[PDB]
Amino acid sequence: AKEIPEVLVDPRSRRRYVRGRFLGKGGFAKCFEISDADTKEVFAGKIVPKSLLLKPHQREKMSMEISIHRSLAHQHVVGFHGFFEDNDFVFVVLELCRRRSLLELHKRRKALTEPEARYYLRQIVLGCQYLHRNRVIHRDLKLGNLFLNEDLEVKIGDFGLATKVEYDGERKKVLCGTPNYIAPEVLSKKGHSFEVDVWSIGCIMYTLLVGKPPFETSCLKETYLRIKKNEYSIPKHINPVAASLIQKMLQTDPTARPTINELLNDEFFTSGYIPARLPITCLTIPPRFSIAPS
Ligand SMILES: COc1cc(C(=O)NC2CCN(C)CC2)ccc1Nc1ncc2c(n1)N(C1CCCC1)CC(F)(F)C(=O)N2C
Ligand SMILES: [Zn+2]
Repeated sequence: AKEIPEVLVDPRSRRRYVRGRFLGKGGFAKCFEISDADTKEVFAGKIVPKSLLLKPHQREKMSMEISIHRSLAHQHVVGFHGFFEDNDFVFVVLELCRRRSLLELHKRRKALTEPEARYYLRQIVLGCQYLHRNRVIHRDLKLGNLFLNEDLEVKIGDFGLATKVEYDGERKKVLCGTPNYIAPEVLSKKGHSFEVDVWSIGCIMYTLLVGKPPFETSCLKETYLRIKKNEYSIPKHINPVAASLIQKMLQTDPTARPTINELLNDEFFTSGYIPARLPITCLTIPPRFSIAPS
């Protein structure tokens, strides 16, 4: 039958974890609230069964996710706190992001107010900067991969398609899997690089402001065509300041998009209100950002 242990023991560090509430199925994995029985400290447990890792291929991707994620630590990247295995499962101990992800927030709120976007996008961009500085391309940035903590801060996660750039000006040919906001130079298949993540962010931005993905069609393959044909509309009701930024990020030619270190310098940010923090109410009710209470 092959079920998951009630206590998850790491024989290496002698840390023991108590399998808490079930959070969901993040792909090949099942995810649980897990607490260290010593410090009582609470984490998210990514538990993936080895039965689904039978092929060395599926297996190397898991190892790469780990290898990459463990090397990273930044305010806007999901805290990676450890990993281990028994005979049947792989356990990964990650930062518990209690306010879920921008996906759930998007599904409750749809389109966001401009400062909220600015707020989030800034954080997305920063984490991503950290990644690119470390020669890491996420390659699968989407609302579901942008996790929110207690303070509504963005924590980039799931490095399942992440990759290290091993030398200057490398062009990665293969992408093993299918992202949401997948870049046109991936499908054009003459290589791809960092500018893929920028593209993704272009689509994230659009989505946050418009309330829907920029391409989203019935067919997946349908959606794939208009990506490489560059075919999307920006609604009238969207401010030009924002729309320009989006247009700059959603260019088919990768080398036209801004680098990650360029973005926060865009008019959209530099001449717009970026909140210092968000109210919790922002998960349900659009904030107006008043200047004084009553
Ligand atoms: C208490 O907090 C949560 C609550 C719920 C929550 O309320 N879930 C409800 C969903 C609907 N069911 C019916 C009830 C629980 C969901 C997620 C939480 N938190 C969380 N933190 C971190 C991660 C994460 N989640 N990821 C998500 C992806 C999808 C399934 C977990 C998986 C992950 F792999 F651990 C990961 O990498 N990260 C970065
Ligand atoms: Zn593959």
